Amino acid sequence: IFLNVLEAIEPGVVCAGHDNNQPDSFAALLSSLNELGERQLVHVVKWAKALPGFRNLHVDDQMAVIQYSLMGLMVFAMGWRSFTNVNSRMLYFAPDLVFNEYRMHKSRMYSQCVRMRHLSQEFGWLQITPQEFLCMKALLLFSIIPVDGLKNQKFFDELRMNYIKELDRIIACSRRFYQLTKLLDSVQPIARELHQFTFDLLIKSHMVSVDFPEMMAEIISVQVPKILSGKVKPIYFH
Ligand SMILES: C[C@](O)(CS(=O)(=O)c1ccc(F)cc1)C(=O)Nc1ccc(C#N)c(C(F)(F)F)c1
Repeated sequence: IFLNVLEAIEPGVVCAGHDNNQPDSFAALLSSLNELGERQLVHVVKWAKALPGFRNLHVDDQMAVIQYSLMGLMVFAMGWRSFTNVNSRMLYFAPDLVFNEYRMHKSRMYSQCVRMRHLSQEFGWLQITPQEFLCMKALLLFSIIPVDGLKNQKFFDELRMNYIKELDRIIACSRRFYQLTKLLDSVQPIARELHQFTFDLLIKSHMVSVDFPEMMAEIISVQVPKILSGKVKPIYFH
């Protein structure tokens, strides 16, 4: 049942709407990445609310959790797409927004892209199955919270424990659990760098001609600073 549900609600392909015949400039690439974030968020919200037990969370906690984990969720899914499509050769953000070495450099996110390709490669090196991927991604949604707790922290804690149990069931083993939890932890440092980069970019967006959609601009200025200031922190296993 659990896996049936995860497979049924998994989001489909999402395009960035990037004009590929235009020069690879910083402004053009990040305006497209920003738009893609706006588009993937829409799918992530519907995905999360359809997750087993998610609705048990307080309404305000639901939105908060989705916004705090959006970056990591997108990174993880992206690494899996790149692995399954181009075999981690390039970064497959969207069918119409694939990053090669030139784009990695022009986006001024080269170092982060390298780490993301490393993650993508892990899917191959660890021979991660579609089921493991699905369970792990669901767990990622429940991996970052306010140090002072959510409105209803007990429900969240209960749910997170349940999802950890499901990952354990899919594996069933100790070596595998060690490897998968290590992989999940590796997403956070990456998300953090993207969060920092995104924040700085928003602040100076008017000077570098980069456009940010409404919802992304709100999340970057309201939720992301909470993470960068230490009020909201990821839940590491190790
Ligand atoms: C630079 C940026 O455009 C910032 S953003 O999308 O507006 C954003 C704003 C706030 C967040 F919490 C998360 C993401 C970005 O990280 N976009 C983005 C778009 C698509 C994908 C994918 N797939 C990813 C990444 F997760 F893979 F890095 C990142």
